[PDB]
Amino acid sequence: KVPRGSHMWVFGYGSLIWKVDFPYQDKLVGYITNYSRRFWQGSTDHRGVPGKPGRVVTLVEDPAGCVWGVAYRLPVGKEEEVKAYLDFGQKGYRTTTVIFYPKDPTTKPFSVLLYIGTCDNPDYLGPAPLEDIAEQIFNAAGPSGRNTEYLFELANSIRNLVPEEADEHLFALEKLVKER
Repeated sequence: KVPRGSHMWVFGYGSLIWKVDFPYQDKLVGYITNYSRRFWQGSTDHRGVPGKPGRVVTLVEDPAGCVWGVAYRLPVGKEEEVKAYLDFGQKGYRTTTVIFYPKDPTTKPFSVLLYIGTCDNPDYLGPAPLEDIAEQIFNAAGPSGRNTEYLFELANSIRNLVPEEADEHLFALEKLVKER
């Protein structure tokens, strides 16, 4: 099309795939490499509560990893302001820039903003057997709804975008909770 004077894309890997409250003027299905998506982050403000946390996704460095999701272009001339809105909502998350590979075989890979949760983050739980993650999810609910709803919306979304092979961790957990 016609060149724009500015560009900023943010990569969505969690709830951003099905729910965005910020404005965007394009979105593309694709993946990033060198990270894996893990249910190793506590939720005490959305999908659980203090004393009974939920498990939501967090990205971990994984050289052989990939994360399928959605990149969202921030509105041209409004990228910095919209970034700020994201940056001051991040209970914190660090930012980096990674190559995003569009699912489409017509659009070239490009640099996207990536929000990464820290080990320094107080809600971080860390790894746990998948049986124990699914139990937690089944039982957890927060101010934004059941932890189960989160997992099923993420699983349904990624399934609508790519085969299930695209994320074994997610689909083990999903089909896992489904057992209840």
